[PDB]
Amino acid sequence: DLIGLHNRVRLRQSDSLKREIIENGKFDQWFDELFGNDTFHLYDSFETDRLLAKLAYMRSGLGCDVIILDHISIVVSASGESDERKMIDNLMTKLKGFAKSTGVVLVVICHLKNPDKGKAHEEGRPVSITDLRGSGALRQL
Amino acid sequence: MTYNVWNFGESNGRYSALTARGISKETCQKAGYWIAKVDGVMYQVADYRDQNGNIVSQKVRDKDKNFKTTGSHKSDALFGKHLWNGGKKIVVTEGEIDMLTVMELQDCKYPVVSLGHGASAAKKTCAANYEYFDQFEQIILMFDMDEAGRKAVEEAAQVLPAGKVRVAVLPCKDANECHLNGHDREIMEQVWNAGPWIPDGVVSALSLRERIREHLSSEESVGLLFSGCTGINDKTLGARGGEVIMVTSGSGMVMSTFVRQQALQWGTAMGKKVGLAMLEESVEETAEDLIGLHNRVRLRQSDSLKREIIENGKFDQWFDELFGNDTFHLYDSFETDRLLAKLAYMRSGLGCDVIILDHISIVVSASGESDERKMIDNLMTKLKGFAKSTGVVLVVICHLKNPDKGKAHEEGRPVSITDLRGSGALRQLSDTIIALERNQQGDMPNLVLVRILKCRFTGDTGIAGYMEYNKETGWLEPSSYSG
Amino acid sequence: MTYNVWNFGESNGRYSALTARGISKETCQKAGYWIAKVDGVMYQVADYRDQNGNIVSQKVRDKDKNFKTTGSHKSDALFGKHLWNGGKKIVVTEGEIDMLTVMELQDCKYPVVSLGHGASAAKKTCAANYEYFDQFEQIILMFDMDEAGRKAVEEAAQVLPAGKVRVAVLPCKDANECHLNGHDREIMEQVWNAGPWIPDGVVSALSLRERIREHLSSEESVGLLFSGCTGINDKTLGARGGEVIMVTSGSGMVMSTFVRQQALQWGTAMGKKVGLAMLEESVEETAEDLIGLHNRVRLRQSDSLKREIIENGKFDQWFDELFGNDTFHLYDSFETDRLLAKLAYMRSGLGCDVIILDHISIVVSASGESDERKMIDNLMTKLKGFAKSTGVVLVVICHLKNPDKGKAHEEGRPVSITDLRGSGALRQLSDTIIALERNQQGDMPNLVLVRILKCRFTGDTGIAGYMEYNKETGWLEPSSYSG
Amino acid sequence: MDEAGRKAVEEAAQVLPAGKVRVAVLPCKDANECHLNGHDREIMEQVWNAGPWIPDGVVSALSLRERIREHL
Repeated sequence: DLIGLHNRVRLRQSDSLKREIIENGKFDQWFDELFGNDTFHLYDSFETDRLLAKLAYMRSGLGCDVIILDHISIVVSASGESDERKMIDNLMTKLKGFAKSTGVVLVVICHLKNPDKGKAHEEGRPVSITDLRGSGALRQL
Repeated sequence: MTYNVWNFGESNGRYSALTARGISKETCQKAGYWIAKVDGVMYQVADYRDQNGNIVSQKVRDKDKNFKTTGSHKSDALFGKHLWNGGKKIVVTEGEIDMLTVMELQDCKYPVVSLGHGASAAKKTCAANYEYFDQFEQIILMFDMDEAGRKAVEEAAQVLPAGKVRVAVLPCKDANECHLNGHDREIMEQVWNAGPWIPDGVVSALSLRERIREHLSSEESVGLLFSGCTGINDKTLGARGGEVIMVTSGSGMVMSTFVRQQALQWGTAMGKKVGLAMLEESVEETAEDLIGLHNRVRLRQSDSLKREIIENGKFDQWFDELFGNDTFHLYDSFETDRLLAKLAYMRSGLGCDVIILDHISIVVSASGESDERKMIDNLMTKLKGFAKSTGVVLVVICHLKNPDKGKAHEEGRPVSITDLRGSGALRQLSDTIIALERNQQGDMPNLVLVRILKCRFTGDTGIAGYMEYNKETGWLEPSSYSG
Repeated sequence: MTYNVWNFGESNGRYSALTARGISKETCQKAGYWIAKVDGVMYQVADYRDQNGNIVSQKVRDKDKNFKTTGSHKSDALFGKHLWNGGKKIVVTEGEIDMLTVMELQDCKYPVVSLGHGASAAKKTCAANYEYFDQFEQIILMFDMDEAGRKAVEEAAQVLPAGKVRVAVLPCKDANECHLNGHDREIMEQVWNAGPWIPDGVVSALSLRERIREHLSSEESVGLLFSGCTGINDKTLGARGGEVIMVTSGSGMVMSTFVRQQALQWGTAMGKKVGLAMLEESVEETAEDLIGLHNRVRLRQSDSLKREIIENGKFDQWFDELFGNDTFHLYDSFETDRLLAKLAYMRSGLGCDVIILDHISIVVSASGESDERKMIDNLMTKLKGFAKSTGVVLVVICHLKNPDKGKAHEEGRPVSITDLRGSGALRQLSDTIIALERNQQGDMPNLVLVRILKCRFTGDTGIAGYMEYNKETGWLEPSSYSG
Repeated sequence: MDEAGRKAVEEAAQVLPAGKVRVAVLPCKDANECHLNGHDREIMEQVWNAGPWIPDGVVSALSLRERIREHL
């Protein structure tokens, strides 16, 4: 998705182009082009504590200055515990800690609960901080 | 009250050399490893003090391998801790004796502390001490060289500060087993400049070239086209591997057909090996339903025809015809972990590229646990893992809770993701959600609608086409329909 | 320190042919099976080397059946391992001699190694070696042909890579027992291709041909047709043996009639022998209720008619008429286990093919135990077992918990599987769920609806038709009705 | 074919499998007392086609005629 985006082409979304650049050398070319400045690094998956630790070593070990964490909604692993309402907050803090404690820029993606009120999300309906998910931690931290 | 801290002298204390361990007398003396003897028997006492110098607790030993713990052994106990406040490097060993060891080999000039409850409480004891350990430039975990000892290292570093942790790697069980005639110099080569590792999941982009190339060829934009309603395809662009497609709907047997139908076409039209875990029905049953479906005849649902094809050879013929390309394989039943494992070997061993799991609603076996609400989620993730981790296409059928609101499911009532079962894991972890609605008491009681409820890869969602049940052949045929 | 590796020459070593085993001299020579003789007696020495070539350990034998193990025999030892690094297929045998054997036949063509501690340590030694073994396309396990030897295979494959393992099947205890005059060609036919396995529940379709055929003939589509509402039939295709039909509904005596009615027509129209456990009422009572129902007259419910037919001989006449075909049999009462047993002897002894169990809500006798919530389930299963285990059709009646939500049962209120009693067993274990609704204060107080709440065999569910109570004849008559 | 011997049958069939058990009924104490000059053919008529049961609560309908009449 990155490579494609960097090359203004919808790469995964196209059987033909994939084949094309694999063969015509452009892949290995584009790939070097974008990536060969040891500047992008990814956590690759399959806990909260466990994640936070990985993220930290990104910061501390490889020393990146932005960490993008796509999609907080996914807590994951330590199961015997109630409301994601509550837990979302607990993580939220460790994060803000991580952030301020180490000066890394932490972008955090987060998805919206769904109204119950008339017009949906694809109906444009604007969003407020009330409109907010969680139970206050993000709305704050 | 709690066990009194053992007074030196009160108990007949001597700072004697541990001849059994190659720890000098002068060494035991610095870390506070003294040898008492109370009421007759001679005990080995380890003096745990806080950073302030005061003895807060004792770990006492007798010959035969017993213990007795004095004072208040707080969750942050580190044996040796009081000796060092700062430094360029601090070794942290599993037990007291191993601390005494590194403290030798180095002529007690550098820092070593040992875990307070060592072994298992690696995580707690460590994070309890973040600040204390951050006082040093690098933290060298020299733990046991075994199963639980490598684990200890892992849980430890997780809670320990930043890019400071480095793992010790010795030739034997522990740093003392080495000293006890072997390789002192091996321990040394680690205290200085040893392994620094902890990224077991961080992965620099550069180092993915190959994995990426081979992906790009292997897995397909238009991965596997849904059959019986271009639309499903138009909107979702197919079932790409590593995805988790989730088919849901009302009473839908319509649903169990739709899935079956797909199984069919991927396992025959397309080359793909389908694996099926049809948890509801037998393995023979589902096999029949396939055969019948493939032959556009309602096979199990007909006494006469069954007899007919058994005798007229058509059975053995049809069977070969459909099956004899080792392309369908079924989990056959009578736990969660246990199922997941079987499904894995279908992926990994027989190497099918779709696994269809009919009907998540059935969790099953490990009974002492509350809400299916929660557990449905727990499974959900293992599955998504399985999926992404192995690139198998995992279709997962799932049945709908029932409204409480006016019009039922057979009354057609459309479905939303709110309308969703679980308590979020499917509503999340699933990549494409295909729902099928059917108002079985109406204008077209055989007409069935298809909503795409979600589709990460494209996010083009909504009504996506119609099909019609042929009561007669058994198929979900494609249908003309709109406004 | 550990037992020194035995030097060839130091011990008077020769590579000689094992004439006792039909292993050639040239053979022993490649795998490193040499014959020393130290301090007088002549020992057989197996030379275990790592992949790098160095001799890491020795397994030495003396004639009488002893051993002596030199060097460090690590948990991952494979005798012969150092010979092969890669290949299309590697035989793995239990012991050294059997390796030597495979190493002989064919004119010797494929890799063979033997288990390091073989026998019992099959699991450990193997998983120790995943990477080594994955170096080959298929791993042929040629272990002992006995109790613990098949087990070894099993524990082995479990830990061995993916879909590569195949099990060897020889005519004798081991591959050498074959060689030693018998069937070299038998060993051969296995090394090439010898079958695959050890998924204990994954089952490729191809491998079901036979099981399917025999199914198709054995089991039977339109099993026993519900009477009084084609619909019940249309949707469920009847009551197939070994199923568990579950009739439920509100206050329904309507329910207790419907079941009774079925009992009636199965045990008369159809040939089938019905067995009844009507736990609510007496055995005499239910019998009257049948008789009357069969003669379309409300027998018990009428002083006058009772007297009438006792005297005018019609009783003894009706009675014969209905009963005298030894087709109905009833459990007559005044535990769970205890009941189940009786029900079984109905099935097994008198061999009836339907057992109707009126009204599960009554558990009864073994009192010291909590929730009927839980226990309802326990019985549920024994039942479904009985059912499927013996192929008897088990109708089970069951009464409904009462809403708390607005409209009651006699206010018609429809029922869902959520609406269900129990705590999951029935909501599960039951194959078809027929529910009957009746709004006894309304437009048609005698009109009763039938939901198919579930039906494994077809999954076609929902509203399935209507009947009407004849307060007069006592029957649930079929009725005209829809939108 | 005695007090404790019929009892044995009872306790036996209770623990034995399903609808398989059938009781043997001989003219004398045991199957040998029969053989020892008597009725070999009596033992035979049992080995083939003996009497099948124990059911202490199962009750075929036919066998209720009387109880029913008197009920009515």
